[PDB]
Amino acid sequence: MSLLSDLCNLNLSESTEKIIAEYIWIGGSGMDLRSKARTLNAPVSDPSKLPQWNYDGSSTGQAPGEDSEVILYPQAIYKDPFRRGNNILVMCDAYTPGGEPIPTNKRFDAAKIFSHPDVVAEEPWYGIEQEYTLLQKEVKWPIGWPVGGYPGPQGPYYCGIGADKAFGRDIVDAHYKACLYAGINISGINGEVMPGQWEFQVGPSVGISSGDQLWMARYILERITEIAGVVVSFDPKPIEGDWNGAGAHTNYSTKSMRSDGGFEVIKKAIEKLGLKHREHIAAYGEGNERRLTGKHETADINTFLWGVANRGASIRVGRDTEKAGKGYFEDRRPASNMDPYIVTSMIANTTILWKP
Amino acid sequence: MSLLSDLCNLNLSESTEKIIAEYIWIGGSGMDLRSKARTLNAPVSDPSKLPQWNYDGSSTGQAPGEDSEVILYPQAIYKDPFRRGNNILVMCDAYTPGGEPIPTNKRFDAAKIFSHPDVVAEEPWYGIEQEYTLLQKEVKWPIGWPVGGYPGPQGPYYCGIGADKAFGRDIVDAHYKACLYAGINISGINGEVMPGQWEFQVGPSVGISSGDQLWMARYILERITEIAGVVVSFDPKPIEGDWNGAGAHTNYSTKSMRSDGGFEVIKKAIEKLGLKHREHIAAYGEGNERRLTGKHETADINTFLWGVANRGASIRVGRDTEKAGKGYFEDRRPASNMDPYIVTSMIANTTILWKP
Amino acid sequence: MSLLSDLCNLNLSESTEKIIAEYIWIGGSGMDLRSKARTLNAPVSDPSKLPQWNYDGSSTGQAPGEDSEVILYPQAIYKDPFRRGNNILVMCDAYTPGGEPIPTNKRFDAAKIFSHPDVVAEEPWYGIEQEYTLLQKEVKWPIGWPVGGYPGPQGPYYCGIGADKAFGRDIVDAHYKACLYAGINISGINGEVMPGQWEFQVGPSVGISSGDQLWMARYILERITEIAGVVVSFDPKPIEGDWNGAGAHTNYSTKSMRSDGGFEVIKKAIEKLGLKHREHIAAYGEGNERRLTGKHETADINTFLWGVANRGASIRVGRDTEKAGKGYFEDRRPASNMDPYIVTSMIANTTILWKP
Amino acid sequence: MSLLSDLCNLNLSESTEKIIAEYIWIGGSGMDLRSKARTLNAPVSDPSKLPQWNYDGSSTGQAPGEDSEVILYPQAIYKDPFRRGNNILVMCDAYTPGGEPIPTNKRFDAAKIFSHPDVVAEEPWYGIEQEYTLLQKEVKWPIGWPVGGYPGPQGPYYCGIGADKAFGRDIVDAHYKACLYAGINISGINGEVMPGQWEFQVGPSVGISSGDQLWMARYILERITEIAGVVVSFDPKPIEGDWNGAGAHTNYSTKSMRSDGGFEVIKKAIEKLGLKHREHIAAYGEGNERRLTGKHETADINTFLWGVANRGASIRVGRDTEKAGKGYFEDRRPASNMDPYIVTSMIANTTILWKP
Amino acid sequence: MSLLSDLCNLNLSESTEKIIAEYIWIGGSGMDLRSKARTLNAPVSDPSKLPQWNYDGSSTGQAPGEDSEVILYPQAIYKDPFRRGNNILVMCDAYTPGGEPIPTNKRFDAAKIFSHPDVVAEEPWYGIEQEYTLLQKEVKWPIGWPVGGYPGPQGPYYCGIGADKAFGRDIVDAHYKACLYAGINISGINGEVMPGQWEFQVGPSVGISSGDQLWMARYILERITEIAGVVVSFDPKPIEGDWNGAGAHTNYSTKSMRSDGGFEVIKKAIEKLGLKHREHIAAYGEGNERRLTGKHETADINTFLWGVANRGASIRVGRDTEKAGKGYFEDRRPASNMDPYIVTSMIANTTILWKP
Repeated sequence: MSLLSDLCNLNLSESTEKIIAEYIWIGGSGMDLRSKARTLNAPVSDPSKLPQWNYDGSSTGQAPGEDSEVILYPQAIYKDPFRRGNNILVMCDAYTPGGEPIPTNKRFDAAKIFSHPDVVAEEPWYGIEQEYTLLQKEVKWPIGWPVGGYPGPQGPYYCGIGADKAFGRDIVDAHYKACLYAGINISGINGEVMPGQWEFQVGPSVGISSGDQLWMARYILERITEIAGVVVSFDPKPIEGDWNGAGAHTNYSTKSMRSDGGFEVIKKAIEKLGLKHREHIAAYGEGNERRLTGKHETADINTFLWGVANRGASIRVGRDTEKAGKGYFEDRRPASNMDPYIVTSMIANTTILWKP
Repeated sequence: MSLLSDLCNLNLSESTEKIIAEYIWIGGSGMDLRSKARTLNAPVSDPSKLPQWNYDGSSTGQAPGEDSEVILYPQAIYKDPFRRGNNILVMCDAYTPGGEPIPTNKRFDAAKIFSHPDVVAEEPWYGIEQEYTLLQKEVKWPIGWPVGGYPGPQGPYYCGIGADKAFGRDIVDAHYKACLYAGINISGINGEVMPGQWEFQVGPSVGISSGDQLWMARYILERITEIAGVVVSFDPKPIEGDWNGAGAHTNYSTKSMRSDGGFEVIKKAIEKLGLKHREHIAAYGEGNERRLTGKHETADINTFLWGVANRGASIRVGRDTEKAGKGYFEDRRPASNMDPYIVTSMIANTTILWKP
Repeated sequence: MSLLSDLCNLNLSESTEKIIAEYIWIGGSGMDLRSKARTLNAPVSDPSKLPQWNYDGSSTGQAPGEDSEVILYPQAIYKDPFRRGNNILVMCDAYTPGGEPIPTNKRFDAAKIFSHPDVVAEEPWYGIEQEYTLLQKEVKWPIGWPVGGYPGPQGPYYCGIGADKAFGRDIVDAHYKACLYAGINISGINGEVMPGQWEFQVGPSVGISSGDQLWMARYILERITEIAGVVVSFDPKPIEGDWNGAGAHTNYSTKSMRSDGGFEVIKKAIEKLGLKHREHIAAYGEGNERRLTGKHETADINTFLWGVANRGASIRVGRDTEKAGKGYFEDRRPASNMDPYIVTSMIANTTILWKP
Repeated sequence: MSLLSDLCNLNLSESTEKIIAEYIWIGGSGMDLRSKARTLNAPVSDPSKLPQWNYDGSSTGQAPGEDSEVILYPQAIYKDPFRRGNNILVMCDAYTPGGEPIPTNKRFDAAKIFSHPDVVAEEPWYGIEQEYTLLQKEVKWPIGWPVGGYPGPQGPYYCGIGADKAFGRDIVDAHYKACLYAGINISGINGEVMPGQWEFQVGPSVGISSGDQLWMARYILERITEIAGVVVSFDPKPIEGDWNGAGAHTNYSTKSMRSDGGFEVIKKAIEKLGLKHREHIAAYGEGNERRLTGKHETADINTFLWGVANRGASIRVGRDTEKAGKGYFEDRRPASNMDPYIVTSMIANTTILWKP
Repeated sequence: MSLLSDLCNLNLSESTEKIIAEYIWIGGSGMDLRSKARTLNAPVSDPSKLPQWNYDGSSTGQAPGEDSEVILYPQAIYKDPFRRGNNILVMCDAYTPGGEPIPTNKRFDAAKIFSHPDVVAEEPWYGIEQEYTLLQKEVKWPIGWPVGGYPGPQGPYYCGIGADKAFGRDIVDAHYKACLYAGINISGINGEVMPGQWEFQVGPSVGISSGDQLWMARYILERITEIAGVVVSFDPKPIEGDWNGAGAHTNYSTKSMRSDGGFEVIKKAIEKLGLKHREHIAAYGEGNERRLTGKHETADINTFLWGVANRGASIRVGRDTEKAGKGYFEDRRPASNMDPYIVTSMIANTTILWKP
């Protein structure tokens, strides 16, 4: 189209020297994201030089009814894909005046854990595999499904090509381009054994940058999906039928594990993480009850078991690590609406800081 | 349109230096193709430097067993038409951990038979004439045909121009441009006697590059018709009533045939191929019995006829070849869903290595 | 639409040196045109340095059922408007193995008669005024025309501007641009009395080349209207009723007539044309029985007339020719589906060779 | 619908005794019909008492320039299916002012022929089998034909049954019941091989009654299909190609042919009919040339063939009729757009008055 | 609408005592029917009193080339549900001119078998159940069937109620009432597991009457669904996949089995049926092998299984029947496209005449 499309893609440095910095903060329910733009004066490149901002804490649902002002802090800056130029995107944190973070921040303790000398001397690496569903505008069925109906049986959809196999690859391709342009270290994408569903894998990020990049990628996906004209649901089981349930896996790797002869280290880490499976399964995301039932390459909710090749194992280890004696292992417990901060912090703490 | 079309065509070489590389492997049923992308780090030009992957063996219906990982070996690299820049497309063949090919690979034997000193001394040339149908998204009739109805009788459609003659020349022209840009040695296109059917002829490739290029061209066509929202079927008889049945032909040549007085060579090779007619029929296509019936310039399923201008002959030789004493002969047996690897290997073996 | 529009418009000179030469030959019924593309290795500029193709002579209906191969010879090369670059369009004439022109060739005798020393010493000039109707895709009424209805009385449409007067000036303007770009020596366009109808004038093309010019212009028009989405019919009476009938006229000129004392020469030529009239009126086109009736500025089938100003005269002379000699005369006998080769050949032959 | 039906079927006899009479006369073309109604004070039963009434002949193209008045002579009385009650349908003949028939009357001569003492003393019987095609309102395709296409080949369409096999049998049933009600001798109905073409047999009414009843049945049919919203065309070849046409089988038999052993009289009658085949065909109606070629169980216009059980013969005699030695025979040559008056009158003239 | 239906339900007997005879005969395929109508002069009740009539067998594809005439023999008189009054539907058998039956008759042999003194002295009754699917008119999916998809898994569809559970039950109910009215012994109806599939039990009629009534019920059903704009296919497996198909259960019981100690007699009859089951399967109908694979409550083609409460056996005997020691048994092996004449006559033959 050409209506309103000339003004949106208008060069910024031609006239003035002003950029705009959209502000992103975690919403009230813990999963929704909110954003509101604000002009700047000079193109900034240091996240510590940005000015703090605020929003109404009683409209979203993060503050009581006596004092709604919620001070925000800027954390990271990423290049704006939807308006290019020198515009930036920032990730912010919700705090109350007086320096106390809101109960629904989840990044204060994450940064506290990851500022420890041990973790900064170990620098763990995390790779997250996110799975999301694309739903229609109104009916709220996945796109491509007939209204009140279902497509053919699953199996000829995984990494499919052509029509009737991939529904809406434009959104995912645009997402890939935008995250490669912004600065997020994305790795690759593929289909999933459910039609409409997809998946993108975030690369080996260090520290809390994993959570930062995952959140920014979720924001980019939501904006691109809004541009297209559909909605995205991150819940673990979008459809209650007999289809794949969305989830997430977390690659784990520290310096000692991938240095030399790390098989014993990964093994001991498996027992360490299995010791406290209770709180870990309780703190990986609401809605995991309908995902982990015993079907569709999933384990059971109240059991812990690990293997080397079985796809039903809650935690598995790549056979390449066994070949070489060093590598990683896959944590297949987290659901598709998890908070990367808490999961990453719990894994790092239970692995490197806990002394039984 | 401008809905996300600006983001898809974004030059990634201006900001970053990384490229992406889609992976293509032969599916489970033998005809389906699957793809999933990844991000490399440097623009590669040697196929031997690429890293290997795997995929879910129990999702494509070729699971070796408990260990579902299916290692993939990159073979050839082609420039990406749908993303331009330094993006590439690669062709991969399936394998199992342990160095053995998957049962539905059919490329291991082809490579091991085309690495023979004799065949590399003779360097056969193959020209493949693939013909496909374009059929609608929903009712599965060919595009242009009325729903539950038929257009005028065949005859005014062959190489037709204008509306009511060519149904979707845009898609085929885009395919031709993309194949010429990628690196495939495509020769030309033309219509066939049916509304919707078409044809593209692949040029004189050498060795297993014939199968590589044919498979990559099929992938490119399928992606393009996915962009256009149309499904493509390669089966020999898309419509069973009266119309022309799709198939394929295989030009063949070696050094002796096109250099010396090779009329005797080509004729004796024709009897050689006629001696092994049984498994050659059995190994050209699933569903070929609906094509070869005795009508529409097709041979029968129980005879082997070769001549000079017999339109129904299973094999014919070029008249310029006979007049000049050197050239090629045309194999009209293969169907439209063939595997180029097996047909190429069988022809080469039966004509240069197999002896009475 | 931005779908598939990026791939179609690509600059192949950026990556390779290959071009695309599309072959055009006169079909079986005499009026249909057929095409199929190929890939030349290097750009060419001499029409005598091209390879010869063939096609299935039994599919079109132009060759017998024994040896369907139909050798084609390239004649002229024109720049491709629909893909630009170094791509070319070639005009080809059919034949049979053995060098014998097909019964429906009609260009062999044209070239033979125009290679005569007298003709090449006289260099006749022909200007052709072709008029065509644009029909809808399905109903087969003209465009901008109610189904089962009529727009209104004629008179406000001739050279009309604005809506309700010109139905599809976009297609004709595109045709004008493409013909000026290709190499055709087109002169001008205008509307015609009945709505939907149009007219373009090919102007002063010397020698046999007039047939090539007009045929390539027809091909360009038909491809352009295929792109638009409507069909075009060249029959003399597209719609039966009280409406203007389509046709054609042929300007004629030779060195003697446009030299000093040319009025006597043109009068002698008109008398000669009147003397040999039966085969002329039987060879100008199939469909004159509905055009030449006696109405709408048209002569009668059973008469021959000449004049300077009468609109119903079968032939006439331009006024400036009468005033100041030189000039030409307009042959108003040919219909709208004529073969230019035979018409120009007989006109030149009757003018310069036959004696009473 | 709910309204415009209560007062369209309202009963008038309950209030008064005024009836409605529709006067029917043939237009100038000779293939369509005209009708207009006139109130009568009291109900009538015999056509003799109905007074004559005039109509404008200028618009019908049957009147001289000065005096444009035409007089009608009521002939037959039939009841009205669209008004019920005592309302009547009456057939009329156009007469010049002065006691002479209109040139396009075609019934005065028939009445003179049939009123001859020998003709009435022979009591002829006539049976006609007319066929028609139901076609749409705008696109002029037959009902059920996919627009811009053709349905399946000949097959389950000749007197077929079921959805997608027989189109619009409700109109045929409506005609059958209405013509049984009105007073028209209808024998039976059955579909035709072309999808959308039907047929109804008119009973063995005697003399001028056969023509009168057939004209009235055609009037009722075209009124019914006007009500339904479908145009009916009785042309012998509504659709040209590989589909059957429409004809009439005028079965002839007088008192002698069904009383004694007329097995040797039927052949004499056939020969008498065939003595003047040329003008006999010429007196049948336009469109006869495109149907009689030999295919679709038809005969040849320029040859006279007679047989026993061959559909290729112009005249055919049933096996039971020839076995019994008495009965009738089938006259297949008359066209479906004939004038029944002329056909029956001239057949009677040939049979009883004309001599070899 | 109100019009075009008032005169489709008129009282023809009000004016004249003419009745309408609907002649019915099987086409050449053996799975569809044909219809023809004619006016009789007086109402009849005895089928033998109805005169013979002929149809053109060339289009039917079951007539000799020289003599296309085919003679019909009325068999059974059933009252009309679409015209009411005294109008009748009659089932007819096609006879060649000469006495010998049509090759595709299947009724003369059945009549000879059933007219044998032993068969009529045993007075068998047959119970036949048939199942069918209600397909759409353009896309060949069932009714209520989400296009481009499938409905929920097999759930509340077997004789279910409510919207979105039972589709198009109005057609089935109208068929039930119409078959009760016409004179066909129909027992009951219920839904089927596949959404849109139904069935109706035909009551225990005698011998040839069972086949005649089944044919007439199929005729009436297809007429009704033609009125409703829905096509009906009695295929053994209309849709391939994880959905149930359609079959035919024949309930056979003669005097001996129904009386006294019939358990041993029915067991002996079952063994007699199983002795030569190969031609039994061969003489039921095409498409049986797709339906008979083992799943969806059926036996295997190559294996003969019998039992009492096992649905996997080709023969099932009710618990009450065996408890009482007398009754019938169910033959699940017939296909949904069977010929009732052949099945009934063959069952009677193998029961009473054919010996081991």
